[PDB]
Amino acid sequence: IIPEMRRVQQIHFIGIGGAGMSGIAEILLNEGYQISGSDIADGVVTQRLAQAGAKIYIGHAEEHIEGASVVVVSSAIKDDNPELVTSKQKRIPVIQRAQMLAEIMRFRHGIAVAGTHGKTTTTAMISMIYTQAKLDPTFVNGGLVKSAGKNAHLGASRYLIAEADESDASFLHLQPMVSVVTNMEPDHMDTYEGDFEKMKATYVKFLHNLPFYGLAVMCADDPVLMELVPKVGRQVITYGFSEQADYRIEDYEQTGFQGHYTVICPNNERINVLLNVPGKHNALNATAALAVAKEEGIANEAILEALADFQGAGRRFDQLGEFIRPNGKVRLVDDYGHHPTEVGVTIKAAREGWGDKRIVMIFQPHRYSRTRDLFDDFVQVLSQVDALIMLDVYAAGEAPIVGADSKSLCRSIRNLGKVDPILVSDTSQLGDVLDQIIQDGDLILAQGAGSVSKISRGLAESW
Ligand SMILES: CC(=O)N[C@H]1[C@@H](OP(=O)(O)OP(=O)(O)OC[C@H]2O[C@@H](n3ccc(=O)[nH]c3=O)[C@H](O)[C@@H]2O)O[C@H](CO)[C@@H](O)[C@@H]1O[C@H](C)C(=O)N[C@@H](C)C(=O)O
Ligand SMILES: Nc1ncnc2c1ncn2[C@@H]1O[C@H](COP(=O)(O)OP(=O)(O)NP(=O)(O)O)[C@@H](O)[C@H]1O
Ligand SMILES: [Mn+2]
Ligand SMILES: [Mn+2]
Repeated sequence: IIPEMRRVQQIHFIGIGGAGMSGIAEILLNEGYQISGSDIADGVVTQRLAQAGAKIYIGHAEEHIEGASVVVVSSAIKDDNPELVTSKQKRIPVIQRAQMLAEIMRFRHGIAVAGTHGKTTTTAMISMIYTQAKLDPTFVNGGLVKSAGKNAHLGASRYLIAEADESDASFLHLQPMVSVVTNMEPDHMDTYEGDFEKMKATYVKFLHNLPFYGLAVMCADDPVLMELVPKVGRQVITYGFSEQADYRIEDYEQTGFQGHYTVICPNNERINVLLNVPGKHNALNATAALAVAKEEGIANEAILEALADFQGAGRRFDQLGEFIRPNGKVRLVDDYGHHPTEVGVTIKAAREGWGDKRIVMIFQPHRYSRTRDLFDDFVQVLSQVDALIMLDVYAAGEAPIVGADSKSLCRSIRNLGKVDPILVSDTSQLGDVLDQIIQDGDLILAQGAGSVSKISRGLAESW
């Protein structure tokens, strides 16, 4: 094996239950490091880590860092966190989540997946292709890979597939061999001082982390990405529906919640793809995945097998089941989409699978900052469903911003006159409210990045 990180005996994670944090912790646990961590919440993730031998503390206290050789910190952690403050006082190395991810990547063949939307999905897809190819990859995904039942896996090969978060610009730590950029739209704009040009510059800097011989795989259908190509200074391979795409998608058809399409490769090789998840957005994600795999020299059959049986990522167009309600049989689908674009493509994918029956949405806005920044776009997109239940903003640690709450969204949606939303501030009433507005054959989308998935789970179990 590769020698242990020098003098690193115990790695302490502040926010260890995190989607990215937990996977990093699990990789290192399985490499033989002592793992400790704290989290304000105990759930399936922390329980799994504890059962595997991680020392897990619920709630934060300065004593929890005892023994730590290094402290890894989620960007969710406040500056005045007692563990964080004490670590700095005691001069224990304190590093970002992504810096520890970078260390996992350092001596590996890193395939980093960046972009505004679809990172978790694309990472899961590449992970499954490489697994299918018998390449035994390590992966660290920012979400549950359904065919793994977990977010991360330690393989014995040198491959690492990893999701690369731009939200705090922390992906600049990463030194990959191949970098995917799925798309670029304004999100997390506070980090970039509301300046989209600073986000662009940051992604260019990220791509400049590639070695001179490294590969950037970028969506041809994104005009921002295409504008940036001259700045990359590394080989760029593109994918998408665009006539100019190196890996070009043609003849896309969605049947039910499966996609069918052809991909045309740079050497004019034609590959007929069956994708086990719906929507053109997922065809894009899967073509990023196919492009990476083809450029790596992976055979078609492995790519196609993995895509045809792709079970998805948790919470990403995730079918929870069918339920017989007093007013009809309904389908409950959970989706992580939290940016207007994501909500949009999800609605469209649902429409192309359902057809005659209604799309009912339970939407929980994530962040006041995001609601403020993209208010008008949310109003437009949320008006495209047939029935809309609005939940209160999931604060995600943010103080309320005036005019950027669910009541304000409801008022503005109501003004458009396409749908009349019902605000459900008391989620214990959600079941009763739904049952009143449910019709036979409804597809219910539980939509958002916050506690909406927990709420939909509790709703599904009660049903
Ligand atoms: C804050 C941030 O940078 N989070 C990104 C990061 O995930 P990470 O593993 O650091 O944590 P996380 O999944 O956000 O969860 C934070 C964890 O810290 C815990 N927590 C939070 C505050 C605190 O004071 N103490 C504490 O212990 C929470 O209980 C939770 O278990 O890397 C992941 C992979 O790249 C990203 O998916 C993830 O986005 C989160 C999930 C997110 O909510 N993203 C969007 C929707 C957003 O914040 O707007
Ligand atoms: N290529 C895409 N373009 C636009 N929306 C997408 C795309 N792929 C997926 N989505 C939508 O975005 C949601 C989140 O997808 P996901 O793969 O988790 O993106 P992400 O980039 O990992 N998000 P995040 O880590 O929170 O910044 C999905 O549930 C879909 O609603
Ligand atoms: Mn993600
Ligand atoms: Mn994001």
